[PDB]
Amino acid sequence: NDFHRDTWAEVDLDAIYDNVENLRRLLPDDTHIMAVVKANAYGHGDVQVARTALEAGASRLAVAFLDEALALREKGIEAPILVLGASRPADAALAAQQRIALTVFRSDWLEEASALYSGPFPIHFHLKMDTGMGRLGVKDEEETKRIVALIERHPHFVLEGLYTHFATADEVNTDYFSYQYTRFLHMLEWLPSRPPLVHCANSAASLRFPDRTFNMVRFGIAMYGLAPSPGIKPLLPYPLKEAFSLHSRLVHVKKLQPGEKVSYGATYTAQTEEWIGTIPIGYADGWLRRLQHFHVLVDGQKAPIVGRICMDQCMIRLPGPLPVGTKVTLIGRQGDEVISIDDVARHLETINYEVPCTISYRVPRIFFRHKRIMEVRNAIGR
Amino acid sequence: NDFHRDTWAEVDLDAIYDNVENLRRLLPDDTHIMAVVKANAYGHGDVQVARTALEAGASRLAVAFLDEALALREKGIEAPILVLGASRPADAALAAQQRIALTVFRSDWLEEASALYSGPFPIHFHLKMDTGMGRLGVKDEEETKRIVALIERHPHFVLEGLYTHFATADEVNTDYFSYQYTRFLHMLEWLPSRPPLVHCANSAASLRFPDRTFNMVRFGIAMYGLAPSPGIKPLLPYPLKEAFSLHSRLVHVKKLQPGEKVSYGATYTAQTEEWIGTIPIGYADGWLRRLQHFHVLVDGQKAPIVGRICMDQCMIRLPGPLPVGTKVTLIGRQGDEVISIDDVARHLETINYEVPCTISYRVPRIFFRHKRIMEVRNAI
Ligand SMILES: Cc1ncc(COP(=O)(O)O)c(CNC2CONC2=O)c1O
Ligand SMILES: Cc1ncc(COP(=O)(O)O)c(CNC2CONC2=O)c1O
Repeated sequence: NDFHRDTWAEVDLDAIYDNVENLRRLLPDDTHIMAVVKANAYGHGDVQVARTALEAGASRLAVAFLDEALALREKGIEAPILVLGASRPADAALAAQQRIALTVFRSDWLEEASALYSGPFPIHFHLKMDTGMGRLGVKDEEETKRIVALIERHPHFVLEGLYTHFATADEVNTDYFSYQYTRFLHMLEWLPSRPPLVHCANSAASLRFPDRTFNMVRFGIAMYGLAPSPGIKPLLPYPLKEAFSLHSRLVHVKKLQPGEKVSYGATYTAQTEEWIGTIPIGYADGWLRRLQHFHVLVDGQKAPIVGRICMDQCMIRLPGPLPVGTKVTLIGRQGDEVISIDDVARHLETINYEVPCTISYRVPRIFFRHKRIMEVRNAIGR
Repeated sequence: NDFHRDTWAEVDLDAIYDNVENLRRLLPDDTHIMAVVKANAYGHGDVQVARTALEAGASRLAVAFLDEALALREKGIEAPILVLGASRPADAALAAQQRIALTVFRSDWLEEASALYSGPFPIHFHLKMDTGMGRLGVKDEEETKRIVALIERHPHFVLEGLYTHFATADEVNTDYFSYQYTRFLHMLEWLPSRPPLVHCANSAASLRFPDRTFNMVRFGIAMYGLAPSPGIKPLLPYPLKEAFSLHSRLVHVKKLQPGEKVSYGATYTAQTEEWIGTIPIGYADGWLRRLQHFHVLVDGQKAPIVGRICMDQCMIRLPGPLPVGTKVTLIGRQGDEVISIDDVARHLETINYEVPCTISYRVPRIFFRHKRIMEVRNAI
């Protein structure tokens, strides 16, 4: 595959192998790893991360909605997929044919699905319990038993799992974590029998309490080498290896004289004789406007973004006359200097999760494995 | 195509047609309209919008970089396409074979392209002049002459046009605008012969000063029905129709009791007996975390997003117990109420331009033309 703009993101798949393998070492050999690759593997490339994770020790995959699971099947993944979120009952059939397990949290959904499906393939369900997150999930004993019955009655419906999700697993103070864990324990007793897969843990829960995970963990953010929160970094068992880096190249260089304005709304004004560089990356690439007072790396050095950010390009003050074609690093290392997703996140006033996800389809992903390029994936490619 | 999650964007091509045909009316017969369709047509759909604009009166298209243009060509667009940004000298042969015009602003670029490309297709260049924007463009006299000379001298290189871009055309205060306009008029004299296409205007200068736009207007944001700035709204010649809306549906509804927490970090506490709904849209869909205190529309009413926004889901405080499947409009109209892109931008502390652009590949676009559903585009 190929690309024709000098702006690309690199994803280091060796880092992803290490982060997942270290977890397979840490967890009890009877506890499986469900790798979660929702949102195009948190902006990193769904099938590439999925293949790598399954190599390091993962056995299942998790996604947010049905289209994401089907897209993984089209690209040849044959591992089990759990759709963590909601789906349409009319689609139960397609999920069953493609061997995608579904999350269920309401009986009216199952009432509606028994009526539209009658084999031959089984649909594996994972009942979702709301123990304190307030998002999806059952919250009552009458409703938990109803779902279980409706599932028991249809011959093709199977309860493969049961889970919950924590709202504050990434907080140093485990008070709400404890209420939720204890609540899941009391909620599990409302089921006639324990299904084979009981899971609760995300990355913050499984890296902190490996012994409290039951038999399957749903490992997300830590797979990509990003800490669940800057509150648990010291509490982490093994070092995490960041996989994502973003880069560009200078396409225009010029010296300004004192008094000349730069970019929209002509915000910036040069005060001495300065060299301004232009890079082909802007807000439609996910390098949002709020980053206008941030900096990028050019030739091992920090250089500020100057003026407002444009849709496809932005300007930066250079140390002096640098050549056109000089690599600029937006996220990554250049020498002794480094800009991490947490740094971008801080400036954007968000969590690290939101950063790779916003780097758009427009920006190509180059995959590295065994310190060499494995494939290029340009979404608007030929 | 089709999609399997109840979150979708709707693009109204009729709005997009009217915004273009009205400028086609307001501009001279001589003057072309170049529809700017970069960034997947500002998040509205590249082919769908390109096609609609050409039907409405546009004769040319513009894109940001080479991959966006090759993508239009692969989808059947055979109308002219200018790449407004930069490209590699080594890709001038590809641009040529696919009939894509390129922006030029540096002499060393040409020198390099001249070594690498010998023919047989011609390559049409548009000389960019920097008159005050500081982004791309030639600034000095002898750099202009050197470009003209390197173009004149090569058998397959043609200078089809030249242009500039205004930094403050959306600004009420036209003082930097008139400095740029004057600088341009002056730089045009460093050229022996004035080329066939001279263009300077973005949407704002083309709707504000249609006569002082020469023979080609680049038309962007306003095509999508969005004003260039809040300051320019009551100075525009016709009403713009808004093309983009975003919808979702309730997938869970629950009554929460007081002292009960909602979402990450448990930062929302239920104070009364509240009905809470979950919708399948979140920050990976471009509905950013910062929209946490914002109002969406459910059943004709504003309803707040309560608790933190998740990757793929978020929660809202419902007026009462509504059925699962109820349509929630995040951008758009629900009876009596409207949320515009300008509203979303206000809360995210940005400009409208940024909004449809971040609504991600994950969100299908349903297109309407002639008041009927034309097409569904689902990226994954
Ligand atoms: C049910 C479920 N389990 C596991 C994960 C992944 O856990 P980590 O990526 O923290 O290791 C997610 C991601 N859900 C997200 C991610 O961000 N916001 C959300 O609601 C999820 O929804
Ligand atoms: C050269 C050029 N012409 C026309 C347009 C579109 O004009 P409007 O969208 O204002 O009607 C742009 C968008 N350039 C942008 C947009 O945002 N940041 C940029 O650098 C452009 O770069």
